[PDB]
Amino acid sequence: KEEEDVICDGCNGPVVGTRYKCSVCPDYDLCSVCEGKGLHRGHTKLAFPSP
Ligand SMILES: [Zn+2]
Ligand SMILES: [Zn+2]
Repeated sequence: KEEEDVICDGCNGPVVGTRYKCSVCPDYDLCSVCEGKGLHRGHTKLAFPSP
C-alpha cells in the first residue's frame, strides 16, 4: 500500500491527532507540540484532525 502520512516540518516527527497545515507555504505542516512552541507563527495555518 501507499499511505499519505504527515511529517512535521518543525521536528520531522509524526503528526498525530490535530495537524496544523500552513495556508501560505506549500506542503508545510506542524505537529501540535511545534505549533504550541510558536514555530511558523507568521502565517495562518489550518487546524484539523490528522488520521
Ligand atoms: Zn513537531
Ligand atoms: Zn508558511
